[PDB]
Amino acid sequence: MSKGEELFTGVVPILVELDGDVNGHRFSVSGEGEGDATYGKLTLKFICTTGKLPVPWPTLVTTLVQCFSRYPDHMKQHDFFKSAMPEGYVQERTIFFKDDGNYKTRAEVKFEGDTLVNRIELKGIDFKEDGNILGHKLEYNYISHNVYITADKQKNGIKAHFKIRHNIEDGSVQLADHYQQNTPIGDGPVLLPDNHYLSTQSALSKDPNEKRDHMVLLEFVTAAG
Repeated sequence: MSKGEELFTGVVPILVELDGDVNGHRFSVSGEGEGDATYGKLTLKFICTTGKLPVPWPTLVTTLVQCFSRYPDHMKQHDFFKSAMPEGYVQERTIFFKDDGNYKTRAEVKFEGDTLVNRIELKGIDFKEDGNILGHKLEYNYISHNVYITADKQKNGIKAHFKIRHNIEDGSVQLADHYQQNTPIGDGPVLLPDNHYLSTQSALSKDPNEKRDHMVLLEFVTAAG
């Protein structure tokens, strides 16, 4: 039966590495944590190793491992993410921040031995020097959002579309429109997602005992519709 279903049987260790440049501002993120696909649970802590992070943490959330998503039995046949393992998959995205700049990301997610690794490249351009993102106007929070997993037969993978609302201090809201492509790293078999989706629920926090610019992240993700 199933592809790499057995790999996410228990608690998996996660390693995250991001290298990005936004409007010329270089920076690097490293994160360690663990995931429990059984419960769609993820616990991570990210550290900005290049000093102080230039953008807002919240804006990195989506970029910073859907294979940890909990799939209810009746819909396991659409688990594209777990089926690409251990080989992995490449996840690409364009994230447009309404009336602002956008992010371009390239990532590869795969197992390095028993560690699930997310290696990522990020590039930010057209950011208004005095807007929400660059002029840190975003609140340190997150909205339980949904992701519209839509197959893309041709790329042998999938395509996804969704948007994210970021709460602006003023009580308003900054929009982030995601466009994501996903192609399998191996040449192997993968499951093709019927038009489904993911109910997600994040929770960012701080570690008082942490002197470095960082973000604590707790999150549950489940597949529905």
